[PDB]
Amino acid sequence: GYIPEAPRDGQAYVRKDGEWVLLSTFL
Amino acid sequence: GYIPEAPRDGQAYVRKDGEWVLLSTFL
Amino acid sequence: GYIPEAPRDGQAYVRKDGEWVLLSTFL
Repeated sequence: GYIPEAPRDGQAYVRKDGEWVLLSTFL
Repeated sequence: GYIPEAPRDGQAYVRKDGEWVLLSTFL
Repeated sequence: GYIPEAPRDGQAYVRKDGEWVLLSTFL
């Protein structure tokens, strides 16, 4: 399987539950 | 040249060495 | 609408702005 691209808002995302979550949420 | 989808267990993954690595492992 | 694969040099990347950023940059 392959994931879909993450938003381009200059924010970092992590790949969780098929979605892009802000890395900062893990910070 | 895209990456494959990460697990959907509610965990966050980072993209390293062609694999999904638990973000929490980096925290 | 998927993202392209990150480097396979054992470094973890975060998805931000259509690019792979090192997770350690967030650590």
